Amino acid sequence: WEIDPKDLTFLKELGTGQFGVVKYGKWRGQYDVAIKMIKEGSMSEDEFIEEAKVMMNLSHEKLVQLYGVCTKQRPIFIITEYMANGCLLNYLREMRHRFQTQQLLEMCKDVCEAMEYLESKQFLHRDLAARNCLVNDQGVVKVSDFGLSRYVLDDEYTSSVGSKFPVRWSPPEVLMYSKFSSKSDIWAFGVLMWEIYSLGKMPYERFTNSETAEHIAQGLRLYRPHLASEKVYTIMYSCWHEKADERPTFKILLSNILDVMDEN
Ligand SMILES: Cc1c(NC(=O)c2ccc(C(C)(C)C)cc2)cccc1-c1cn(C)c(=O)c(Nc2ccc(C(=O)N3CCOCC3)cc2)n1
Repeated sequence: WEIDPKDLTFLKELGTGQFGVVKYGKWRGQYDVAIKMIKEGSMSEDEFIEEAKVMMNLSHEKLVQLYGVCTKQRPIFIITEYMANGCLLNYLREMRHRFQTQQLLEMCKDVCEAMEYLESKQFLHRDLAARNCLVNDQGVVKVSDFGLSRYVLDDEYTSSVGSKFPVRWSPPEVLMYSKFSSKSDIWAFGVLMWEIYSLGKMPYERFTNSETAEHIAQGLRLYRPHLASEKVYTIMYSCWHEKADERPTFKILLSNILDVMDEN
């Protein structure tokens, strides 16, 4: 969907991301949207435009929808669903003292539903983390910016030794071989559950990226957050098998989470 930029009203600055400026606005004076203004040089644009239909056709209640693009001008725009509560990582830290454990599990379920959908579509997120989940006005968590890491033009982000590469969310085979698969998203999802249950702490805080890489390659795993039951920790820990083929699918994780909910 090529959106007519005349149909967009910019209303508020939402900050800056790895493509530059993002704004809150309305489409046809009614629907809230977020608008990424793709900073020139920041994205592999012809690759993106060439491949974006698959990403727009991803449709699920727990994905932050890509509604369309504006490509007949520069900078190009990516128009998405608007999420009033911003990123999950901040939401966790801001409301840290208010969450009940049932709500944390619900958040895990939301993310797991989105990822099971993506898995079913053989579509990789590649940068799953609380910072890449957003929260709407009703506390529903949704997965954002799935697939976009592929188009990033920034050596600090694209190199596994870059300062921006999501090392703390990456399995050994990504760190060593750049081998992304369903099972590297699984690993990241485990780390995301850990961010949720730790109420937004940084994974491997006080370790550098390279120290993190070194020690996880040797078997170091994130400790159980105080708020995680042993059953919940078992679920997140299952995502961290050194060998990719020993990790669960998102279908299995979803069943695991639903079982805990029913037990609860
Ligand atoms: C996704 C995003 C980025 N980041 C990126 O664009 C980005 C680009 C590429 C990547 C890859 C690395 C994966 C390629 C990652 C991220 C940067 C800035 C804003 C948003 C964003 C988006 N949406 C769709 C919202 O609904 C929303 N909503 C907000 C709502 C509220 C607030 C806010 O200021 N709040 C929250 C409520 O309490 C008051 C303070 C902030 C944002 N904020």
